[PDB]
Amino acid sequence: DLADRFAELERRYDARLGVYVPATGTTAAIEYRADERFAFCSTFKAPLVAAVLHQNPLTHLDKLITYTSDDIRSISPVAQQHVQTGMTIGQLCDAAIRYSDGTAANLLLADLGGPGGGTAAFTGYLRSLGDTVSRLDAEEPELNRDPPGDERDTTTPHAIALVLQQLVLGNALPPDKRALLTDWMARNTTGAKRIRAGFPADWKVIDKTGTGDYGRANDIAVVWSPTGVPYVVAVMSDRAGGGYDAEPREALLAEAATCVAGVLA
Ligand SMILES: *C(=O)[C@@H]([C@@H]1N=C(C(=O)O)[C@@H](S[C@@H]2CN[C@H](C(=O)Nc3cccc(C(=O)O)c3)C2)[C@@H]1C)[C@@H](C)O
Repeated sequence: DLADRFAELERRYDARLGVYVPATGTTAAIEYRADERFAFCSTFKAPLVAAVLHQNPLTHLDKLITYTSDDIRSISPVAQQHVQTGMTIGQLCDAAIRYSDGTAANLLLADLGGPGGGTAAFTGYLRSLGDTVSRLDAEEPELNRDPPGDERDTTTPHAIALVLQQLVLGNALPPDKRALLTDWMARNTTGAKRIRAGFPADWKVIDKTGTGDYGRANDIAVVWSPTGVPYVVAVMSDRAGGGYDAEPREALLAEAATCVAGVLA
C-alpha cells in the first residue's frame, strides 16, 4: 500500500512528507498530504524564471545586471563568482535553476518588479496559471525561515505540480521560452540525490530542488518513461520535530521517489 509506505518513511525520518503526481490517461493521481502547505524554499525559482521569460522579449536574457557586496545575502554559488563583472538575465536564470543561487533569485525578483521586491508579481504569475493556493511573501534568505505551519512562502505538492505541468508540458510559455526553462531544469546540478535517485537511469529527469530550515527538503520534477510518457512529480518534506536546525534529509525524497517510480513503471 503506497500510503503505508509514505507513512513508514515519515516515521523513519521524523518527517512530514507531501507527494503529488497529476493523473494521466491511465494513471490515477498519486497524492499524500498533497493539499497540505509546505515551504517553497528554492522550488519557487522554476516558476520565477518562467515569469521572467514570459514577461520579456527573449533577448532580455542578454541584459547585464550589476550587483555588489550588500546583494549577497544567501547561498549564491555562482553570483559570488561574478560580483565584480555582473551577470546577464540569462546567466541569472541559469544560476537560479542549475545551482539554486539565492542572489540570482533575488535579482530576478527585482527584475520582475512591483511590490514586495517582486514577490507580489511572482504570486500574480501563479494566480494567472490557476494556482489560488501558493504565495511568496519574502525574498532570500527570509523566505526559507517561516516557522512550521506558517502559510507565508508556501505552496502545496498539488498546486506546484499543476503549475510545473503547465510550464513544461502545457502551453503556459511559447515553445522557445518553454525549451529554455526545460533545458535549465534538465541541466540542474543540485538534484542527483532526490527524485533522480528514485527513477531508473533510462527515465529522463529534469528538476528544481529546495532546501531550508526545520529540515526542509523539496524536489519538483518532470520525468519521462523510456517511451517518452511524461509525469510531474512534486515531493516536499520537513523535519519540524527537530526544530530550526533539523537536518534536511535528501534520502527521504529519494526513497519516496523510488516508491512513486515503482507505481509508474
Ligand atoms: C533554496 O532552497 C536555497 C538553496 N537551494 C539549495 C538546493 O536546492 O539544494 C541550496 S544550494 C546547493 C546545496 N548547497 C550547495 C552549496 O552551498 N553550494 C555552494 C558551493 C560553493 C559556494 C557557495 C556559496 O558561495 O554560497 C555555495 C548548493 C540552498 C539551501 C536558498 C538559499 O536559495
